[PDB]
Amino acid sequence: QPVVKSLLDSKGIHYNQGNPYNLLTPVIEKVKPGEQSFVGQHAATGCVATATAQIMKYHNYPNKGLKDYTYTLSSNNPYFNHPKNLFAAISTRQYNWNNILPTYSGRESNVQKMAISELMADVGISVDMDYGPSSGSAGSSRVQRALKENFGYNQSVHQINRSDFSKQDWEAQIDKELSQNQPVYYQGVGKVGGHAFVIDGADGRNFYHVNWGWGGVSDGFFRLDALNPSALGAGGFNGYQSAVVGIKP
Ligand SMILES: *[C@H](C(=O)O)[C@H](O)C(=O)N[C@@H](CC(C)C)C(=O)NCCCCNC(N)=[NH2+]
Repeated sequence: QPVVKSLLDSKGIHYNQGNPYNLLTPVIEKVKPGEQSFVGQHAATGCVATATAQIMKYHNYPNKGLKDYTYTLSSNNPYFNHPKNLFAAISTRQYNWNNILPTYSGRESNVQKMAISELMADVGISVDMDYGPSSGSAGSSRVQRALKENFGYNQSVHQINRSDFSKQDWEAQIDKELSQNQPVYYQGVGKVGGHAFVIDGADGRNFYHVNWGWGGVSDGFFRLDALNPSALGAGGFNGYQSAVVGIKP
C-alpha cells in the first residue's frame, strides 16, 4: 500500500452539513409526528452532497456546469408539502472556485457564503437528496451520474461495489486513486445506519485516511473493514460498501 498524506487536509478542505453549507437547501415546512421540531430551518445538505462537494473542491472543477437537474421529493417525505419539485440550474452555473472556500468558520463574506451554499444545493439536488433535518441519498449510483452528466467530470468516473472484487483488487483500486491524487467517494452501512464519506490518504500500513463530512469530528485513519468513527460511541460502516472512483476532470 502506498503512503499518501490526506489530500483534503493538504488543501485545508473541511465541510459539514449545517451553516453556511445549508443556506440554499429547502426550508422545512412540516412537523414529523413525535419530532418537535424543525419547521422554518434549512434541511441538512446530506452526507452524500458533503462528501461529493469536498472532492469537487479538491479539484476546483467545473468552472461551468453542463446540465440542469430536476426531481420531485418522495411523497413519503414528511417535511414538505407534496408535490415538492426541486430544480438546480447547473448548466448556467459559473462556479467561482476562488469564492468557494475550503472551509468556513464565520467571518466569510456574503459572496463566499453564497458560493458554497449554491454548490451544496446543486450537488444535493443532482443526487436526488431526500431533504430533511438529516438528508439521505442512494449515494454512489447518483454521485457517479451527477459528476459526469451535470458537472462534466471525466467519463472515467464510475461506481465500484465491494463484493464485485477480491480484497486485493478492491484495495488496489483505492490505492491507485490515491497515488493519482484523486480522493475517493465511499459509503457503507452498519447497525448505526448508512453514511457517505471521503477516503483521501493511506499510511502504508493498510489504514486509509477518512474525512467523515462532520467538519473534522472523528477524521483519521481506519481499516476498510472497521470504518468505526468515535462519533458512533454502534457497528461501523462495514457492510454494503461502494465507492466512486476515477473522479477527475
Ligand atoms: C448522510 C448523512 O448525513 O449522514 C446519510 O448517512 C445518507 O445519505 N445515508 C444513505 C446511506 C448510504 C450509505 C449513503 C442512506 O441512508 N440512504 C437512504 C436512501 C435515500 C433516503 N430515501 C429516499 N426516499 N430517497
